[PDB]
Amino acid sequence: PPTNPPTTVTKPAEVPSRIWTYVMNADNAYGKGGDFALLLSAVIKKESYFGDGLSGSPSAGDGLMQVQPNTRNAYLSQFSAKYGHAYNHSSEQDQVYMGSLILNEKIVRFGSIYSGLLHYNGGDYWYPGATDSYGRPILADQYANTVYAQYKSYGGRY
Repeated sequence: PPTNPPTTVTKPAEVPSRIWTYVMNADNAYGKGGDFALLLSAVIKKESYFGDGLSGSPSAGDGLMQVQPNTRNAYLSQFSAKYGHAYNHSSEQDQVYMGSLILNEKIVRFGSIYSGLLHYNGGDYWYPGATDSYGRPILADQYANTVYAQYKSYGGRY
């Protein structure tokens, strides 16, 4: 279906339309021409399953991009400065805005998509065999591999 303008990135079929709108808004905030939306779609698929994959997880309450309470707290002032309003955890749009701010930070700071993803999953000090607060194995390398491949499969250009 032809768009005005022609550059409009097409939603992957498997990405729910509510999620697409969240990630497009985030993409707009970072001027990424729709490419970041594709990356964010891949991340959200892995983290939650667009919200469907959280039931029974001990970190279910962390929402769509699985930002831990202490991390959300650390980034409150920066979120407000970037987006113009206080972070509201009950808002799925905000959850995505917060996660995407953190992910953008990692990508910019470490200099690549792959490192952004690895560090988004494991933090800045990840090692093989590392463990999160709940005692779950953090497979940061596999995460980066999976999510990057998914981003590419979605038609990511970088």
